[PDB]
Parts: sequence; C-alpha cells; structure tokens
Amino acid sequence: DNCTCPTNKMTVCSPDGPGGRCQCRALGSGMAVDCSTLTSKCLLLKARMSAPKNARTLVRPSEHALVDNDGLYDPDCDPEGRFKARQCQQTSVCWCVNSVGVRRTDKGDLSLRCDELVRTHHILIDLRHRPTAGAFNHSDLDAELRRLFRERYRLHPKFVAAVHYEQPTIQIELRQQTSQKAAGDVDIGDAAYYFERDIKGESLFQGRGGLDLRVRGEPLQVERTLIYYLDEIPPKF
Amino acid sequence: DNCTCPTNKMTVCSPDGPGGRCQCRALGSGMAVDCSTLTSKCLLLKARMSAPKNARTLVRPSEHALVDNDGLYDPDCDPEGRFKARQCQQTSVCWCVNSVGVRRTDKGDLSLRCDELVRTHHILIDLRHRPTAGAFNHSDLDAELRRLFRERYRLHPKFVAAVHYEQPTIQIELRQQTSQKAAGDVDIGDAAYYFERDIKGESLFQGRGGLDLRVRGEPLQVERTLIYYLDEIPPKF
Ligand SMILES: *[C@@H]1O[C@H](CO[C@@H]2O[C@@H](C)[C@@H](O)[C@@H](O)[C@@H]2O)[C@@H](O[C@@H]2O[C@H](CO)[C@@H](O)[C@H](O)[C@H]2NC(C)=O)[C@H](O)[C@H]1NC(C)=O
Ligand SMILES: *[C@@H]1O[C@H](CO)[C@@H](O)[C@H](O)[C@H]1NC(C)=O
Repeated sequence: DNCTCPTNKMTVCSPDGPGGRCQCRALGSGMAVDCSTLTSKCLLLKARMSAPKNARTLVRPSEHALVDNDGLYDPDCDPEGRFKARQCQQTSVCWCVNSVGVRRTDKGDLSLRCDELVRTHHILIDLRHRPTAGAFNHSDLDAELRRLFRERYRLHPKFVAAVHYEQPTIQIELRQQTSQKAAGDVDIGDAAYYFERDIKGESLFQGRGGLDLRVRGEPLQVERTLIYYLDEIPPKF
Repeated sequence: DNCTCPTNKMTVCSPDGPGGRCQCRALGSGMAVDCSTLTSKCLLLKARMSAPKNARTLVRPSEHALVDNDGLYDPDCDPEGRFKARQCQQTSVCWCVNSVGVRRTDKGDLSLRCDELVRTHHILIDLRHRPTAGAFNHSDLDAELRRLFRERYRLHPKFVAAVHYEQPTIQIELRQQTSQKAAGDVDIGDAAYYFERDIKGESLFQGRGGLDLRVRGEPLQVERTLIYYLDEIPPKF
C-alpha cells in the first residue's frame, strides 16, 4: 500500500481514509503530519517520550528513575507544533523555553508567566569526527553539507550561514531571523534537530538509520556532537 | 595490526613493549585498559569528550548561548575507572552522580560534598524496533538478547533480570545490586553503554565490526532507544 510518512517514521499510518486514503498521525500526540516536510521538534520530542497506553507485559520506568540527557522531557506543544513558551513537570515545577525548547530562565512555581516564545535565530553545530586519512577539503565539505541541509532537511541555502573545518572538527553555523523567514519555510531549529538525530544514529527518516555521510565517496563518522543556541533575547538567569 | 584492543577502540595501541608487546592506553585519560573485557563508562566518556580547543579556523559560542550537551561532559574517574562521586564543570558548577555518571542531585558550588558513589542497581532499556509485517517469536527474541549480553558484552546471565516484548517495543531489564557484584564481574552500566553505542552505529569494538541484530535470521532494526537508571538511594532533588 506504500502508506508511509517518509519524513517522519515516528508516526502511525493506515489506509483508512475515504477511498482508502493513507491517513497518518504523530505518535504520542495524535497531531497531524506533513509527510513531505520536516515535522516540528516539539512533536518529535513528544513522540520520543510517548508511553503505550496499555503496558501489558511491558514494565514502566520508575518515578525515581533518571535518564542520561537531563534536558530531555515530554513537552506541551501549541496547535502549530511550536513549543509552548512555558513548560512544566512534576505537577508544579515550571520554567520558560525558547523556540528550540531549552530552559532559558530560572525555575519557579505555577505563578511563572512567559511573555512570548523567544525565537532562536542562530545555531552552532560542532562535530568531532574520528580521525581519518580523508582530510576532505573545506570546499567539498560545504558542498555536500549545504546539499544535505537543502535536499534532506529542506532548509533554504541563506539560512546556512557558514561552514568551518579544522580537523577533526566540522562546524555549521545557521542563521534565520524572524524577519527572513517566510511562512512555510523550514525553520532552522527543526532542520538542526533532524541533523542532531541523524548524527547520533536515531534518524527520523523512513528507511534511514543514521547519517550516511560520504564526501567524495569516503565515509565520515562523527564521535562527539555539541550544539549551541543563540536567540533574540539573552537568557534571564 | 596484530596490536589491537578488541573491546575498546577508543585507545591507542602500539607494538612497542618488551619484545613487541602490544601496549595500549585509553584516549582522553591515559589510563590502562583490559582489552579482554568491557572498559569503564567513565573512561569511555573521557575518551569521547576530549577537547582539542583550537580556534584558528573555528568560532566559539557566544557568552549568552545555551547548549544541548545530551548530558555529556568530560568526567573525573578514580584509579579503578569508576566515576568520582562528585563532578564539576565550568570550574564552579558541581553535583553528585551515581555509578553510571548521571546527575542525582541539584547543582551546587565548589563547597558541595558527596558522601559516596550511590550504586545504580537497576537499568531498563526500552527499544522500539522498526515495524515488520509479523512479530518476532518471543522465545527467539529473548534467547538472542540473552546471548547478546552473554557473549558480546560479556555480562553474566544472572544480571539479566527480564526481557519483555509487546510489538514494537522490546525491553531489557538488568539488575545488579552492590551485594551481587563480585570483583571481575562486568557491570550492568557498562554493558548498557556498549549496547547503546552499538545500536547507534558507534560500536566500541575493534574487530567485531558492528551490531547486526538477527532473530531467526530476520534483521532487527531499532528505531528508538531509551535507558532508565534506578539507584539504591532515591535521588535528592
Ligand atoms: C517461535 O519459534 C519457536 C521455535 O520453533 C521453530 O519455529 C517453529 C515455527 C517451527 O518452524 C519449529 O520447527 C522451529 O524449531 C516455536 O516453538 C515451537 O512451537 C511449536 C508450535 O507450538 C511446537 O510444536 C514446537 O515444539 C516448538 N519448536 C521447537 C522445536 O522448539 C514458537 O512457538 C514460535 N512462536 C511463534 C510466535 O510462532
Ligand atoms: C579536494 O580534494 C579532492 C580529492 O579527490 C579533489 O578531487 C578536489 O578537486 C579538491 N578540491 C579543492 C578545492 O582542493
């Protein structure tokens, strides 16, 4: 039936529409999905944290259990798929987040109010690949990288601000102001999240398990990944 | 090379000992390694987060920037390769960690004291596999996961507490309290770390290739992984 969501396999899809139309929904949220573009980072985080409703013979994580990524959580998303500017956990604990969903203010109680969703317009991606004889020249790197950020992540070439290379560290700087973003353009935060997941081996694409990055045909593997976010307003700590 | 470190490729090994003995050392720490058994998660983190700190062609994050670290950092390890109970970053931020290195207290200053290394005695590995037409035989899947932990990660069978399956979710439940671990046992936290690295396409082995999971010969592809750690003393947030 080929009923699939190529740009998001973290979904459920079934040919049960009128005429058998393939209908799909975001796992963990029941939100709608565009199977021909990037799904917003907030819905993807909800999908990753989704619990089955009936555990059956599965067990559930203890309330006191912890996870490696201490910034990882199940988020609340608005109808357009953006993070709600105020996020909460443990019933009362509450804080504000930016457009990428990173805590930006001191934590408080339910009385906290976040004026707006501060937009992250600048993203630094620092990759440390394992040493290899292929010191692919910067030119060939920018070429496949911008190609990927345009043809895989569907981000527009101006929003790729710059790429750097000093072995064994590759660096991609992304810039997208609200003034430069036409509606229906892919946001840099979503393409950056798809990139982070492709690097770390949990690709969100259909049939792809990770980033099969090949410059001039030689595979390149990344050891360490560090991503920094710069938004319109400085964090208020 | 005859001189390799099969259980840990995050090493440099040279045939420069007496007579040509393969002498190996861990990247990022200089520590000795046992290439017949799994290396400590603390030392492997030191190998993964070693920082060149070069800025000739590279740019540094803005002072106001926030970071998605995945909770990763370069940690302090004791002579036995265990995490030191106390961990610091940015020189002044400091906290306690458990035996798997996860933060189990609120961040403090350089005055913070951690009494002991709290044992992580329970681990839950929740995999979500890429859907297939039919479910795997629960007995065959259970047997393959058990021999995987017995042979590849060299974990004793008694430390695998349970294996759950409810398509498409697989769950592996490891248990190893302080009283149940004799010296020379592989630790469940290390077996879990090697498993997670294998699944994400970053196998730690030097000559076993990679993880190609096969139940009854059918490929098993993990789309999502999540790991939960439970300590013998509840976290003090
Ligand atoms: C999963 O497989 C096991 C292993 O049996 C194999 O697969 C069977 C389909 C068949 O081809 C056997 O010859 C293979 O050895 C299944 O265990 C068997 O169960 C059958 C049916 O009840 C029983 O007659 C046999 O004694 C078992 N086979 C042996 C030799 O262990 C199991 O039932 C399969 N589960 C599912 C979900 O189908
Ligand atoms: C980079 O190196 C490759 C090696 O195959 C070569 O083909 C290419 O022309 C080089 N380009 C530059 C700009 O150095």
